[PDB]
Amino acid sequence: RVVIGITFGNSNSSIAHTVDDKAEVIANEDGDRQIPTILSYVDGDEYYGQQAKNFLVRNPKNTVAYFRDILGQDFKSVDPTHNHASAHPQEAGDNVVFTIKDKAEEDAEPSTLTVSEIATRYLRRLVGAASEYLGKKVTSAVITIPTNFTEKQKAALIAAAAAADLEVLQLISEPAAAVLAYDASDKIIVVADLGGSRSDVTVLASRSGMYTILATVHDYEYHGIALDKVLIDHFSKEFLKKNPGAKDPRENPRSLAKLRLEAESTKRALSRSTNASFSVESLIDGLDFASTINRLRYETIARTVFEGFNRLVESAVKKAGLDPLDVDEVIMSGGTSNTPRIAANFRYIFPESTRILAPSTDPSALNPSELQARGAALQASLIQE
Ligand SMILES: Nc1ncnc2c1ncn2[C@@H]1O[C@H](COP(=O)(O)OP(=O)(O)OP(=O)(O)O)[C@@H](O)[C@H]1O
Ligand SMILES: [Mg+2]
Repeated sequence: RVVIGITFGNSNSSIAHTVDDKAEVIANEDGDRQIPTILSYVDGDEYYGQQAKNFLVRNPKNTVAYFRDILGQDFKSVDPTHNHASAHPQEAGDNVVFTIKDKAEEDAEPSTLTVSEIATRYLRRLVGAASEYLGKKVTSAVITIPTNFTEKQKAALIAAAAAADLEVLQLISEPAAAVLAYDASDKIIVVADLGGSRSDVTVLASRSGMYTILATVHDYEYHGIALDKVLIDHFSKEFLKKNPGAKDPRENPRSLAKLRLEAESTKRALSRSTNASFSVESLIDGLDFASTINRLRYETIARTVFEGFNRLVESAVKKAGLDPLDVDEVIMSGGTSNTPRIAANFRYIFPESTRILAPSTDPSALNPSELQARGAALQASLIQE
């Protein structure tokens, strides 16, 4: 057996392994450690990750994205909101499917593929990137999953992995994996996992080395995509003000795809510095756009989303029958937990006895985006030994 840990999310995925008792996240051949969970086909060639993400603009119909949560779902339960700008999920008997041109033709018929096949194809590429870094064929993984994954979805993921010739050793929860990454002593823990298409808040008790979940809140409205949108509307209004009579770039799918990508970029820049640029060439009707926004201004226009996150955490603690005083640690997980302001907002909500594990409010904090993959990798090694 050659084992790795895998986090497999609606927006990004990550791979990790353990060296000398320590987990390290593996960069793929694009140099990414946060690998977009997207598949795309151009001229019969298969792309995944960032190259696939980039094809959202010019090749949306043959790009499958935001499919993690669709795996194992009954078709009636599928919300295709986030697939609107890419391949649309379809009902085909008992399965949910995507119809995409994955053949070289040029007049070849489009393939109708199940989400399960999409996941298999993606996992193959994801594990392939692990194998290439290691020089050995990866055989087995621990994979992280949401706490609301149904039995059908758990089974579907296991089967999709098998079809990718990957042995699943264990499925552990996304929040559990984040706790593990921190090295894990009795305490009450809140994992605030703020992601792209979703946020999940989990309250866990640590009891004699064992974790039990006391309560969870799942939210599909307050997340990084909502933040992206704040920036998109902010700059679209600037563009329109600066270009009287020009068409609204949000109402043109191509212009909107370009705005999504740049806004995300700008957002992430503002997590590491206090000023950031936003620019798109040929945004719409041949017009270029360039502007800037500082962290203070961003936090102002994003405040309503930021307060959504507060109430999710508050809902969760109360759901567990607890009070903020009862919490010993808040672990900030997920890509959106990289946002400096959010750390500050939580540090305000919890008493000084509560600890806030985020890069800016704790000396021992880890990178929020690596927590899950690291935890998976650590669990895979514990199993191997
Ligand atoms: N440095 C950063 N600052 C702010 N946001 C970031 C940063 N890095 C990543 N993000 C955001 O995190 C979100 C995705 O989080 P994560 O990588 O945990 O995704 P995921 O768990 O695969 O997503 P999903 O919630 O769709 O399952 C995106 O909206 C992305 O723009
Ligand atoms: Mg996630």
